[PDB]
Amino acid sequence: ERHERLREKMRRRLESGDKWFSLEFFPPRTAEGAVNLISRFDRMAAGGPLYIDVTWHPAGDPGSDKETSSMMIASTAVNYCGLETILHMTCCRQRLEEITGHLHKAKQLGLKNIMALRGDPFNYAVDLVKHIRSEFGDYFDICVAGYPKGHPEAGSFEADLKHLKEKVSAGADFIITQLFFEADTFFRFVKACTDMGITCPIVPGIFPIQGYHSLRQLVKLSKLEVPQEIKDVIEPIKDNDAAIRNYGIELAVSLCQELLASGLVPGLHFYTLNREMATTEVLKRLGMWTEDPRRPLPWALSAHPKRREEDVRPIFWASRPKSYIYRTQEWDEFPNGRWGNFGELKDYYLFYLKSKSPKEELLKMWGEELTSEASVFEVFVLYLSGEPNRNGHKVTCLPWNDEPLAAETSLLKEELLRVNRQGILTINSQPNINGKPSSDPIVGWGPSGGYVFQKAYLEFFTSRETAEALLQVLKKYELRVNYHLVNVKGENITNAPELQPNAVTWGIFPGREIIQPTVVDPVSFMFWKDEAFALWIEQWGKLYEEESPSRTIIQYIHDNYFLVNLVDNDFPLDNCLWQVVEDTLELLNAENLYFQ
Amino acid sequence: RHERLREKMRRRLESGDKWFSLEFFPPRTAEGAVNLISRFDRMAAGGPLYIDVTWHPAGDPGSDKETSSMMIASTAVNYCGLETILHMTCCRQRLEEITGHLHKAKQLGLKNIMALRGDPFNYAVDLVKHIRSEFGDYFDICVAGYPKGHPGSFEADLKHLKEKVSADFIITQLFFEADTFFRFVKACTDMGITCPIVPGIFPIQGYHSLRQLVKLSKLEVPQEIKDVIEPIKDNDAAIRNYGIELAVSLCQELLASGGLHFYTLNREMATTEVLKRLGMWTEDPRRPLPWALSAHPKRREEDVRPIFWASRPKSYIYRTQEWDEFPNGRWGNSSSPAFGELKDYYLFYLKSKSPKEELLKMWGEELTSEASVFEVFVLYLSGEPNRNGHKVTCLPWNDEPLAAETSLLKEELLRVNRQGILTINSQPNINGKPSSDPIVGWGPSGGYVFQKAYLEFFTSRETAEALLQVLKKYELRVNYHLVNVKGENITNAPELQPNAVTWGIFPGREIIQPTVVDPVSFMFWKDEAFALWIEQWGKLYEEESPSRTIIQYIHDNYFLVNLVDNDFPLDNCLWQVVEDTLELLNAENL
Ligand SMILES: Cc1cc2nc3c(=O)[nH]c(=O)nc-3n(C[C@H](O)[C@H](O)[C@H](O)COP(=O)(O)OP(=O)(O)OC[C@H]3O[C@@H](n4cnc5c(N)ncnc54)[C@H](O)[C@@H]3O)c2cc1C
Ligand SMILES: Cc1cc2nc3c(=O)[nH]c(=O)nc-3n(C[C@H](O)[C@H](O)[C@H](O)COP(=O)(O)OP(=O)(O)OC[C@H]3O[C@@H](n4cnc5c(N)ncnc54)[C@H](O)[C@@H]3O)c2cc1C
Ligand SMILES: Nc1ncnc2c1ncn2[C@@H]1O[C@H](CSCC[C@H](N)C(=O)O)[C@@H](O)[C@H]1O
Ligand SMILES: Nc1ncnc2c1ncn2[C@@H]1O[C@H](CSCC[C@H](N)C(=O)O)[C@@H](O)[C@H]1O
Repeated sequence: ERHERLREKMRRRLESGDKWFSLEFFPPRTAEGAVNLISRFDRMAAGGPLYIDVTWHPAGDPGSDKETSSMMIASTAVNYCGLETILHMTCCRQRLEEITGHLHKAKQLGLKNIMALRGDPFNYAVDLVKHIRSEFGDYFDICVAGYPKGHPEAGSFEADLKHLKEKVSAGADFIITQLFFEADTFFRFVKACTDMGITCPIVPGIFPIQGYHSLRQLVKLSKLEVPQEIKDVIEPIKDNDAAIRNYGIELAVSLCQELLASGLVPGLHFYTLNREMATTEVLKRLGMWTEDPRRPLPWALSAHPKRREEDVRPIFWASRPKSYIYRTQEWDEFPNGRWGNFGELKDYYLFYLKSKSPKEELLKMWGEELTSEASVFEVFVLYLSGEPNRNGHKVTCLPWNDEPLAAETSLLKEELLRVNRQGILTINSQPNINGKPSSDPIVGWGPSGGYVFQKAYLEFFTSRETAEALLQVLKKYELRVNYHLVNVKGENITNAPELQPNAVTWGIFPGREIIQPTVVDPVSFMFWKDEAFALWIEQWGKLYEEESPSRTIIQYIHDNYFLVNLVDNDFPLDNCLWQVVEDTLELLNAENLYFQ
Repeated sequence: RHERLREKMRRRLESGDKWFSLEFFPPRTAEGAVNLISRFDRMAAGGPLYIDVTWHPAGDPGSDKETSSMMIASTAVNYCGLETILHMTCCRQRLEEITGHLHKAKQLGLKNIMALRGDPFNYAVDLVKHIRSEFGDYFDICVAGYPKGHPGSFEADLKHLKEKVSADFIITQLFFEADTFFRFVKACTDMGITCPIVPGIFPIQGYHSLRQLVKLSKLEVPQEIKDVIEPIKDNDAAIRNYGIELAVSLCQELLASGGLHFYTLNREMATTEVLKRLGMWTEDPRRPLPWALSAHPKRREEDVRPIFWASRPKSYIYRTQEWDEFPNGRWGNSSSPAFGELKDYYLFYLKSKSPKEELLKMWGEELTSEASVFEVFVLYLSGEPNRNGHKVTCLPWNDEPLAAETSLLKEELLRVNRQGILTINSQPNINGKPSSDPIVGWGPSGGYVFQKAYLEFFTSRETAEALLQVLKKYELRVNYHLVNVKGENITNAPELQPNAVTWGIFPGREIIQPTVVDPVSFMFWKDEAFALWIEQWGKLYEEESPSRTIIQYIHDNYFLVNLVDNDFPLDNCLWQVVEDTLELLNAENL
């Protein structure tokens, strides 16, 4: 589409006449708050914001690597959520060495939009604008604050304008305003700027009333008075937050509609206070929320500036995209179009092998004690089925899979239960698909109006005895199935032709060239299996004492099982991988007449 | 298999393989230069291994004249995709001169040079020397051999021949006696040269052929064979039939009991009949892509092209020859350079195969209205003769016969061409047939091939206007591009990016999408597409004539247009697009 500077996107929708919206957020003070905020990021991205924001305050150690910092929240938005992101930054109580350090760190992590702020008790925001330009040149897009009714500390309202003028002239690209109550206020302010010679975009900020706290909040945020009109309607319902928010919505809709109708406003900046409901309904009533949102690819896109060309990945990190980005982040270029057109996969320190969950919860799910390998088989079975284990606990994750199953796995639940129950322990799979509509709600992706294709895939740990039987069976399948077996020692075998990669998901779209975003690559597989095997020990086996029978079992599996991936090349035909497994079970059991 | 001639030599014959060979002489006349390129294209059908062009300083072989040895062989590689050996001789020529010739050989893409003494500071020997110093290895230089031998005595000459192995192989003279050079085989193993031997073969095709055998071979045909040609009448056709039969038998035990290098003499018939008779002539192979791979080394990675030059492959090579790198994978991510212009429509290797007298009979020695022109398009597609008994072999745009896939939509094409939709390119839609399909297959076996339906055609300004209306209700399904000779165009191609219209899915591999429809490339193509009206058809007629006027009027006013149906799993809707356009051009009102 368009992978261009924010201010390039903005003047495009300008000329185009398309109105847009943005969302402002604040870094939470606890991890659980941080975790939930990122979930909201993902839910509200579906609306199509031009951009989102993360505020900045020095009481919150905002430049640090703490998970709750403005810097790490912004960085998550860009690198994991794929969003165009604006990092706010204030220069009250800061020296040159501090600010320059923060700017370098944001550049490394992929940020590329700064809002230059003074902050409240380097003396004025303009010093930060002029400084970003001299020290980083034009690398960053920069925006700056404006005040429709004048800044409080300013003497003349007229003088505040002249100041604004100078910081915009120092090197800013657009203005975001403080909240207001009457469209007419924005309008005069705009004509004051227009008459001053300020020529950049001025985005109005909108603050939705979302309950009773909103009144005290917006006066703290802005130092404006709340009008008796709003006050008189709200004080009768002072204790009914639900009813208040429908009035906030009516007010916001009416205001924005009077702004949008202006034509002198290109977009809308919402102060969300990290809450979803009210802001989404205001935008939907306006017609600015995306009607039929599509996932762009089967995996989520990064917004890092270096990584704009990537549109194909190996399938092996599908449940661990954070590990993939980490192991590839030193690369100079990324594959575009075909994988096989090659920098090495980087190695890893342990914090990526650790689980999120505490030890006591994992033990309740995976088992305080194991009595044999079959104890392990049932944990995978229960991960797939959803039923409770014999102590009453659902299995919500595996060392390889910390989220729930995608929708596509419902196409093959019973087949998967069958093989896990016989000791083929799966960690990745996908059904075959023969050109379903690209808008399909279970497997669709990419532009509307085209056709999506998948070859059936299966990946799994199994004992040496089973693998050895699998290889004999694979001879009848030599031309149809591609196969790769490897153990923790690195003994491996594969019929990948000249060790080339195999496309397994792809899409044909009207008016465009082909997109093949997922492949099975034998070279990548040999780096992936180093993690896959290590996760047995780092998340499961260490839950037990070194001399325990439960550890002996997990360690045994790690030292002996094979990792296996299988692809059925004949996507127009029924998935043949289930019959491959049944043929293996027969071969293993060929001397027992009770299974024939 | 895309490797050098040394690797391309030892790898086949060890693993139960034997190969062809064909030697040609550079022609003397322009008309002969075009005849020879055509004969290059035909006999390339015979799945040969390597081809060969002779050399002699009297014919200024290093020059740029179309008759020069080095141009013929440069054309063989660049425009015909044959792997070729350029002969080179050292007879009396300065140290600098041979160097300049060697510079041009590899530079023009030539890889297999053959060093030979020239019959009037070096003699036979100093061939590999000159080259080797600036040659490299496994580039495959080859040296001459005369089995029954001729000037010296075999003590030094026969010593000098297997001594010059240092040179991947050698070529042997005509063997008049069956297995006469067979004594050369084991004796050549005794010579100690670790390279293989390549044997000759020379046919009889006329009376004045016989004498030609004495002049080039400097040997005497056996008395027995002369006892059968003297009775062979002045009917060179007679003498010929006995020639191929003399041949097929000789090497028959020879191919096994012992590659066959056959001295064509720039003639096809005999050397071919012996080929399929010897069991070494492939007449229907699988195609690796919908279009033919260039033999040049710099186009190693080329695997996607615009659909617009499908009938004019050699023009595409000509207009792309200045490019440093070639598009791989997708077209649009290769940031292509500009196409070079085609200003010379009379290049011997791009001209039409038909002389002007033939084109007049098939296209009309006079034209009376625009409909005169429609009918010629219709006859080309149908195969039926015109009113004067002549089938239409070709069009300005299409100098060969239809591909097999067009039979899937012959009747549909006849309907639109009759109505003034003058087509020059098409393909059917294909929803996943086996890659080994005989009509539309290509690529590795055991996969699936796909096509979006395509249509490209000239039509009048009035028809184009009405087509635009009809397309308003196909906007989501049909991609379109229209343009006239002046350059006014309209397309709904999104962001002007290209559209993939043929692709395949193969076991254990990544996707291959060799054909696109690209709105940028289409602006360069249209210049060539329109110029063919005047250069091929219009200039058949006197400049002031009513015929030329009609062609001139079409060139100056019609639009060229291409259409794609994106919904490959559904029946082709391009035929309904046209019916609706022709409906809208009629005055019902109820
Ligand atoms: C959209 C928006 C986002 C915000 N985000 C944050 C955030 O993330 N974190 C945070 O802590 N605060 C934030 N703020 C608060 C903002 O910092 C305060 O309003 C602050 O008091 C003023 O900062 P400023 O960048 O507007 O400063 P300035 O532009 O420097 O204005 C401050 C005052 O100085 C005066 N002045 C300007 N230039 C000169 C000059 N050359 N000489 C003399 N006087 C001058 C102006 O008239 C004005 O009265 C935000 C405000 C807005 C509107
Ligand atoms: C397949 C083939 C293709 C040909 N193509 C051409 C062509 O394109 N143009 C053309 O003009 N002719 C061509 N000829 C003919 C060739 O040029 C003549 O045979 C020429 O007179 C020398 O051939 P040669 O390459 O064997 O020479 P050389 O290899 O130089 O001569 C070897 C012969 O001469 C003797 N000899 C010569 N010098 C020495 C020496 N210093 N020490 C020892 N022995 C020596 C050897 O004993 C041996 O008999 C071709 C011949 C063949 C078989
Ligand atoms: N333990 C397990 N066994 C089998 N499949 C699993 C699994 N855990 C997760 N999966 C499945 O593995 C898939 C990873 S996404 C697979 C590739 C994707 N269809 C694409 O186009 O790239 C999801 O479908 C997920 O539900
Ligand atoms: N005058 C004409 N009108 C319509 N089609 C024509 C034509 N002359 C030639 N053709 C057809 O146009 C096609 C050019 S080859 C088409 C490309 C092919 N689909 C691919 O995958 O690359 C041939 O099929 C040929 O037979």
